Amino acid sequence: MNYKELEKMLDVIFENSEIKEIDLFFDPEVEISKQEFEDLVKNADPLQKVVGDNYITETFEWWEFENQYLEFELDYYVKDEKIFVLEMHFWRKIRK
Amino acid sequence: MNYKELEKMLDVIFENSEIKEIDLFFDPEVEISKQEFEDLVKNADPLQKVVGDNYITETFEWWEFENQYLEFELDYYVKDEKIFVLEMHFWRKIRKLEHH
Repeated sequence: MNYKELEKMLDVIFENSEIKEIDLFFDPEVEISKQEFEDLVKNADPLQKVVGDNYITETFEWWEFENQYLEFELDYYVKDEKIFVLEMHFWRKIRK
Repeated sequence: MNYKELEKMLDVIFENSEIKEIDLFFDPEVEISKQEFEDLVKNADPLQKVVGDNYITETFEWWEFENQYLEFELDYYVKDEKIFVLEMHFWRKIRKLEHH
């Protein structure tokens, strides 16, 4: 699965506000380049990064409208100059 | 959310075998016509349909290759001849040969 196919999924998640929550699990892990990862979280606000034993979990958010943000979390690890994505999660949340 | 957008998401799930599981929750519910629904499950094998008090849960599967299948389940309810989808789940499952 190339980053381009992932971008097609992201278009659907971002562009349809009725998607309250979506969870994606990959097996094998999806491989993307350093640039694609920075492109992936382009214009997002980095929230938390947790260096786990086996993988890193990072959270980001994009403002959508009003006080509603699209939150994004992924588990991944780094090897031989590539990012291996275990899973992705998006949820629309209202900030207090 | 238009049926084309839903169809766009399915094309990705179908064409990328690395997608082991996908869970989608809608709020508000996504409304599709009965024709769109049948088009959605065009070549799938119906596996189960459960009519509960508040919504229907229907499950389908498509054979992919060998003993590997793509399972699809959704919760929906019917009003004025239209289908309101609450949630969808997809998962790739291996149906193993069993019992000695």
